[PDB]
Amino acid sequence: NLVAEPFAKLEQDFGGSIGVYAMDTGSGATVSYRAEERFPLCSSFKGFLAAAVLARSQQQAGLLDTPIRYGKNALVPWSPISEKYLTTGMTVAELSAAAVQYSDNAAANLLLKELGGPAGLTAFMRSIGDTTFRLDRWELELNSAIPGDARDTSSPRAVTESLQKLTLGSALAAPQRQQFVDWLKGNTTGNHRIRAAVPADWAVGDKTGTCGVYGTANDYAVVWPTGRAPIVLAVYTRAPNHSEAVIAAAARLALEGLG
Ligand SMILES: O=C(O)C[C@@H]1CC[C@H](NC(=O)Cc2cccs2)B(O)O1
Ligand SMILES: [Li+]
Ligand code: NA
Ligand code: NA
Repeated sequence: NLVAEPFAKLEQDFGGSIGVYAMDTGSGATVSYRAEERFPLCSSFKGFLAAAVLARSQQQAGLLDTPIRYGKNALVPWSPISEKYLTTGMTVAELSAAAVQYSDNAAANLLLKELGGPAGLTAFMRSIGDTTFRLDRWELELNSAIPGDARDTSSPRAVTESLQKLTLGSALAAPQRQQFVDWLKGNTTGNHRIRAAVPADWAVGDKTGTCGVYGTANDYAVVWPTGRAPIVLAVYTRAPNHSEAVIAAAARLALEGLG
């Protein structure tokens, strides 16, 4: 009751639903609020998309430097990086950086095609032990965030657990893990979310998502505090059936409550 209460109040003022899961990888302590409920992934799937690309780079030499030629037909709104390199194309690594750090939509669709679609990414997440994640559609359709629709959703706990496995754990080898960590560390889209909740001399890598309904948005992150083990956490919202401030505030409560 007591730990739930500040989250329940934040949710009440916000008007919709919030879900939080945070793990201290040193002590094993956790903070949980609606952590097993489903929320739309929105663009936050693009982080796991990059990790799946990296997994394939353990088995296919040269994958990351492979150029992908694409034309104008592959572009969709919010593709700031892939619209600039239309003449030269981009490599798999370049598309992955663009998808993680700018949430580039065309880059995300191109990488999904490479992995065999939403079904292929979902299969990768199953292979690391995530039985909750599901991606069903492409950009932009996956952003619809229809209340009660399980398509293109996961839970805060499953997101955090998979993020931990892929950045700190055993689901990727060190060179791939370090590349994923570096892409998350350089993200440009998260400066009002979990990053707004952390002390300044701590380091953060994160991936955001923002869906097609105001009030449906999210962020997950690995946080490296000074002098203690990393923290992994995820904060997701669903519009009532503003968002950035709520995500930051929930992240603050998590870091403050966490053992
Ligand atoms: O990383 C996110 O926080 C931003 C990212 C943008 C692409 C995807 N969103 C859409 O295309 C609609 C949009 C909302 C806000 C800007 S564009 B996504 O779900 O989220
Ligand atoms: Li600072
Ligand atoms: Na965890
Ligand atoms: Na790993």
